[PDB]
Amino acid sequence: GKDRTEPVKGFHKAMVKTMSAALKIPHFGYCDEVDLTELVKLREELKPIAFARGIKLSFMPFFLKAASLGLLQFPILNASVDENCQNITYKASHNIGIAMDTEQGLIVPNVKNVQIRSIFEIATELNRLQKLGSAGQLSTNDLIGGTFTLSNIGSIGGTYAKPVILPPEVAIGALGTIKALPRFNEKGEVCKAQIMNVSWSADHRIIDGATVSRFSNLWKSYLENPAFMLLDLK
Amino acid sequence: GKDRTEPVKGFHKAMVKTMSAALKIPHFGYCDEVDLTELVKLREELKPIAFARGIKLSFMPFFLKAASLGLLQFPILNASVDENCQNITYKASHNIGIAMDTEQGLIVPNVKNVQIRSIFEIATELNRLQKLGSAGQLSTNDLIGGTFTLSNIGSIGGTYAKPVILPPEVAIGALGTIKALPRFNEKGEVCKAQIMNVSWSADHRIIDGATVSRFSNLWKSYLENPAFMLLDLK
Amino acid sequence: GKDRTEPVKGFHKAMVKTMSAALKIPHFGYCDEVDLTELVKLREELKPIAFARGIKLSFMPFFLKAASLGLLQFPILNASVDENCQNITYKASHNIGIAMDTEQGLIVPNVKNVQIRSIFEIATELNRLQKLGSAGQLSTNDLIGGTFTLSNIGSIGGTYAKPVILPPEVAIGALGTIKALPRFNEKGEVCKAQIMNVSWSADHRIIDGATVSRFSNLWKSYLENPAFMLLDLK
Amino acid sequence: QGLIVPNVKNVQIRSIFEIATELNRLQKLGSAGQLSTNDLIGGTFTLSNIGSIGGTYAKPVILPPEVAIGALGTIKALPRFNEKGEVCKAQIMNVSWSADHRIIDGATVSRFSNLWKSYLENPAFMLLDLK
Ligand SMILES: CC(C)(COP(=O)(O)OP(=O)(O)OC[C@H]1O[C@@H](n2cnc3c(N)ncnc32)[C@H](O)[C@@H]1OP(=O)(O)O)[C@@H](O)C(=O)NCCC(=O)NCCSO
Ligand SMILES: [Cl-]
Ligand SMILES: [Cl-]
Ligand SMILES: [Cl-]
Ligand SMILES: [Cl-]
Repeated sequence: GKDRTEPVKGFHKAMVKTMSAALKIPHFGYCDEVDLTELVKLREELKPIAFARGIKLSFMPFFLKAASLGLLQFPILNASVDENCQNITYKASHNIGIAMDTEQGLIVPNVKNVQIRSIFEIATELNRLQKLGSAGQLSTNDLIGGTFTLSNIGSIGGTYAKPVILPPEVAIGALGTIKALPRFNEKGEVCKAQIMNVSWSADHRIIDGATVSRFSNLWKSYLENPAFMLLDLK
Repeated sequence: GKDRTEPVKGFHKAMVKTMSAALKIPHFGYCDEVDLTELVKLREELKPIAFARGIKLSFMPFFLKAASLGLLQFPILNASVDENCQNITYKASHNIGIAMDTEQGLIVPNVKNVQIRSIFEIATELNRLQKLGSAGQLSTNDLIGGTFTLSNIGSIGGTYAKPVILPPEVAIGALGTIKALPRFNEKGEVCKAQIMNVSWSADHRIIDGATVSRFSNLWKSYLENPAFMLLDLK
Repeated sequence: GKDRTEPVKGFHKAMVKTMSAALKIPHFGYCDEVDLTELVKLREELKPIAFARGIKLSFMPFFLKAASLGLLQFPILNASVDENCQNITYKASHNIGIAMDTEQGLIVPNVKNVQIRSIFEIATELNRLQKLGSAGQLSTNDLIGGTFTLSNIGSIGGTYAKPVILPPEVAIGALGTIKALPRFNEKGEVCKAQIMNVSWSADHRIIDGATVSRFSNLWKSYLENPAFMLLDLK
Repeated sequence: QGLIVPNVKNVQIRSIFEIATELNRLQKLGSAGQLSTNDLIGGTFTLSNIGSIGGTYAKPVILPPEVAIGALGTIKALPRFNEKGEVCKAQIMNVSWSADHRIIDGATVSRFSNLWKSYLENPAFMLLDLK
């Protein structure tokens, strides 16, 4: 009915600072679609094992394990850059951020050392972070040390996106809604395919188009063909 | 023929100033597709009535009314921030800008108080703004006071886009070309769907992903299910 | 399993500088899908004439010639602006850059004077630039004078992208992976269509949405209907 | 107690949803015998939903000093032709208007009924002008 001016205060002040700092990063965008038909089936077969263990298993633990496997081949995506992009710190831990918005705005807790965790341990840790997130009881150690982020915008809606990189990280992916679409198979028959879009932003001062693209193709081959993941897990 | 250097002058200076000011806004992109099969059919039913009343009825009056209804639920999308983004002004009037290009460049008049205007009054005012716009006759009061912008790039071409936010607004949507695509219905049969893409940009210092995504899903439910709009209009 | 700090040095310094200068450009993005079914067929028929002449003929020569044709109608897209964007230099030569990542190296050699070259001459020069490109032997003259850029990300992967404009240029296009998708023909029958995505970025200080979109529609008509190119070539 | 005719105030500035809200409120009070004076007075036009129980057509009695009343019959599925000429399931409802013919002529009641019916047969017609 009438205009109203309000302070930006509290835990809101941090998104202002974080996003302002991201203006120093020249964002390159690269996007793709990934055929999740096989993963959808896989997850349905694994759901009762996870539920029998008291864990909810979404698609995120798969996306995270695949990003970790890709980041081992393209370690420059799990790196940080200094004040005027003069030196690159290759970071060994894959502490991968889960962007969540609470009844308080943006919170980005991370799963620590994804590289040494099984898909099941990741699911476990995701459930612990969601439980604390929704309670507003995430601790400092859950929030610091992030090295890469994924934003599952599709748990709510969307296709493509242009996510903003979280300084001092150099990359972020946004995942869209998994949707059944008509797609051709090998024999050229119109089939039901479970398609998801992915939108990557990368700091183009240090990350070139080919690196993000090859990383993305690798992440994508692991999800399209989850058996590729098996080959090198211990 | 040979290189020719040339002053940017007169009205062309304003887009330079406007777009350069937009560099201060950390843009977040969120996109989606909307199924407009039912709206396309509905617009065909209404076309003859609007025509009898001397109005061209396009899709815009629908997009605008659905945007207004969505903004009632997500009022922070119809708001401004100050230089530092220290304070937010929630703006009560939905003065929704219509980006148009003329030979002197970018011109964004707005429809005042969309929230108390019907789809037919919105179409009338759009028609008035287009005529004036093309004749170079927009008033100062047609141009000032905008609180939110839509850009129908799809009147010319395109699917997705990354629109630039117009300070001091915090969000803008770009609408792509409505195109027929093969999509599944609930029976799981390949049907002819009229699909349109939407691309929202939002000032990420104060707007998080969930807000823009929930707003978008609401706008989109009103357009996919126009019955939804009827429930709360008077 | 330890972090490692490493200087950015050598030809890695140049991408930092270029991409940081690009932060001063307010990027507008505009995207589309192009139906390349006829072109895929056309290239297949020319491929054997190309081989006989000792030339590999990809899609890029077609993309390059159609861009040069559109740039003739929309010369503002082949222009540069100054520091504070007070003067436009319309550049006569179409020196179209081909963004390449080597092992080096974001490197962007260009095809000089595309406006006076046949598709086969463009393919010849592309082959030369690819040969020297992969040997790290591209010369200074191959690298300078660029006026517009295309980035074939789809040689590796992708659908849409957000490419970064290369100062002092005002536009860049990124081309996604050509992929067969079910699409309707005029009869409303589900056909196999070779679809490619294009993502344009343009300096919205001097380039409006209508210009990039009409240019894109023109480029796209030339590729969807390659007969249109025949009419006006000499 | 027999006949009770509360009314919804100023329908012209109310949404379908606010009208539903007021109907529920009036139904609830009506059935507790708790309708207020204000609920009961000021009526300008009346509808009687006979079809909540049964019926097709009816002859409703106008309520002085109003000039018109409509009675709504039971909605039911009847075989009807589409525009192709195929036999379709159609949900058919009858409406019966009574109007004071000293001042309301037949063209007025018919034209009003045709407009009322257009809005219900084609609901998007309501979308056009609601705010
Ligand atoms: C915290 C979290 C990432 C966790 O996501 P998650 O691990 O998928 O868990 P969830 O939300 O409980 O998922 C529940 C259901 O949604 C489904 N789902 C999740 N992501 C999906 C996607 N991209 N597409 C389709 N379905 C999805 C899951 O399959 C699950 O389905 P069932 O209940 O049928 O098994 C998510 O809830 C969230 O907050 N994401 C929002 C991202 C965001 O807000 N980013 C904005 C950008 S800037 O502020
Ligand atoms: Cl940028
Ligand atoms: Cl940004
Ligand atoms: Cl910008
Ligand atoms: Cl598609």
